[PDB]
Amino acid sequence: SEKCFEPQLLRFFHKNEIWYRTEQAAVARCQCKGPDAHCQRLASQACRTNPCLHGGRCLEVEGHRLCHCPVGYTGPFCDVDTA
Repeated sequence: SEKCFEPQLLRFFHKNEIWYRTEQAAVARCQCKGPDAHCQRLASQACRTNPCLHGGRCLEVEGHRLCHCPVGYTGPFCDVDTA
């Protein structure tokens, strides 16, 4: 019943929970086994409009827009300062 830690989200997930993890290109969908996650890399597309701040790359999967943030920023839109 160990949980899985996702550093991109600073969040622990329970067994069977599912979340997205970004790379520069592209996105992966992860499910917690505990403590390890099993992830599947998905083909994503670029968002037409980019809501990501500070150089974030916007990746679209399930029509849903994710931001791959640069160092110094995090959050849904690279809007949370890490410093």
